[PDB]
Amino acid sequence: KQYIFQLSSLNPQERIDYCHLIEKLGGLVIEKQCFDPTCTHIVVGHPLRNEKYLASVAAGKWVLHRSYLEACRTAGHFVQEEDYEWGSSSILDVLTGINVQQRRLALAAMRWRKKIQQRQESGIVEGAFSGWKVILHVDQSREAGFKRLLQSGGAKVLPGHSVPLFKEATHLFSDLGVNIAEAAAQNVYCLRTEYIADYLMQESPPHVENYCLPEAISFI
Repeated sequence: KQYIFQLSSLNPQERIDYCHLIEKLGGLVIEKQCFDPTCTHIVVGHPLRNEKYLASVAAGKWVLHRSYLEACRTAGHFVQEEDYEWGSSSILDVLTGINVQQRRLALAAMRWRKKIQQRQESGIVEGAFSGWKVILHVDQSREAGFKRLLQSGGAKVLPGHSVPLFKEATHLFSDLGVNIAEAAAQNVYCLRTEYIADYLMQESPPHVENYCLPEAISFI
């Protein structure tokens, strides 16, 4: 049990003060902007749909309201996290006015934290994409970001998209070359990239039929 924080959407003075506090209590703060899988807790000023937030959800981190740290300060130790989760009733029944997007991001973070924890309590490693073996066929501009998000949820991303890799893959995601029909014939889930984020965000998992790539539909 570890206390490794990253901070998001807070101002510099808040970050300085919170870093000081976290360190005094025996925690660590990872200062780099990019999501770091070694963190355990992220304190978020206001939930935004971005790579860092999505990766935190894929990894099942505590995604916390800053009132968590104020409670730690008072207590003089790291307190129980559940009542400070952005998606907890304790926060959401008090911030009844936040917009629908932030509510959605909050709930998704709490839901995956709980689900991943429940699975980890049963010896399943990693996060939302645990056991996925993924072939990625996307635009060079989007490639690194998709890889990082998948890896943050515990997916292995395979090198390239050659036919021999189909026998190793569970999933193939493509931007709307690569032989999709053959991958589908070899029972790979051949899906639009929107599936990845929708798997993280949706209360009930996206259904493969709706995300299936055109050449793979008959193989469902």
